[PDB]
Amino acid sequence: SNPYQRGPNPTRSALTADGPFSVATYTVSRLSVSGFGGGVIYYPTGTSLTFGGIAMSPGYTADASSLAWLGRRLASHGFVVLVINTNSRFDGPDSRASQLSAALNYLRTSSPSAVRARLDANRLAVAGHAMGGGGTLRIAEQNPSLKAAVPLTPWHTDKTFNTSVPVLIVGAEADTVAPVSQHAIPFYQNLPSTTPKVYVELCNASHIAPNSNNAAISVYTISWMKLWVDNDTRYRQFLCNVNDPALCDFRTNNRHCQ
Ligand SMILES: [Ca+2]
Repeated sequence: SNPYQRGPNPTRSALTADGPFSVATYTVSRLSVSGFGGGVIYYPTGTSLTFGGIAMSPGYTADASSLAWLGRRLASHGFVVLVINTNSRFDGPDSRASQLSAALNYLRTSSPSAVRARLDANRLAVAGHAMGGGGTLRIAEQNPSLKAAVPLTPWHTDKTFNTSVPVLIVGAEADTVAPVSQHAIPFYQNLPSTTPKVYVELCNASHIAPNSNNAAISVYTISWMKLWVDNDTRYRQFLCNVNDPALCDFRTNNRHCQ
């Protein structure tokens, strides 16, 4: 009955590996686009179906390769994922938000036929690492049509975002670049009490946890994107009544479980 529902009923262990879809990549050259530095699109193959879109920003001095594992992971569970490069390696979080805005518009309007055919441009979300997570929160405030936002070990000088876009923030306990007490947790706490929000804190994790295969980041990011981009209530099970020994903190207003 849910026309956006993709793939078989999920199990926890299936969400810690690549999923039911084959994946192709498309390189968006820097010279071919304005408003962002290009990037890599991960999109499903072996399918005639359409999927939601995710634009994802790396952090300060990083490029799209720093989130390649998660682009491919997400695409393999049924998403079109554009991991950007930034115009400059030194772009701040609000510049990253602007480049996510350009990436979303690029996905909708000028992505190649191969990607457009797999994309439902009505269902878009954002995610990002560190300053890219900051950009994720800013664009969530500016664009109320986004289905979800997943800031990963996010960094921003702005601690206050006004959005109703559902937010799941991943903090890293041992993060020395974007300490959770100064970044992730203030972001979580200052989001509106009426916006569905989750904070998960990875035990023992560093700022670079998001840059390689991470079972917790995989489960929470797939689950949040499924729940909100696809309206796939089958993923509530991983986001609700959570007892996860990989986590050393969890905070929610439990507006996503019913
Ligand atoms: Ca603010």
